Amino acid sequence: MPHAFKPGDLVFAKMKGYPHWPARIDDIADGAVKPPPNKYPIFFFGTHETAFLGPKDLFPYDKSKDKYGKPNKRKGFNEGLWEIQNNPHASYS
Repeated sequence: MPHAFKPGDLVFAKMKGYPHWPARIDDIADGAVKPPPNKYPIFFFGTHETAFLGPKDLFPYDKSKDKYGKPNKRKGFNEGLWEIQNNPHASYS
């Protein structure tokens, strides 16, 4: 039975204007900017961008990969697919 989202969780994350995108829930570093309430820090594989999203835009990676885990013309996407499959917990700084 599912829990709330926690840092380390792998997802596809949905932003307007973009396809469902390989991502993870990030930690917040000591001293770093906190997200707004009820939002999560989302790290997008491939582009290495961070956005703040709520659960309605977060789809568990395992359940959704068959649908969303296919190659895409969009910049960074295919790099993103490799990262989430091959080293999803790596430092990408």
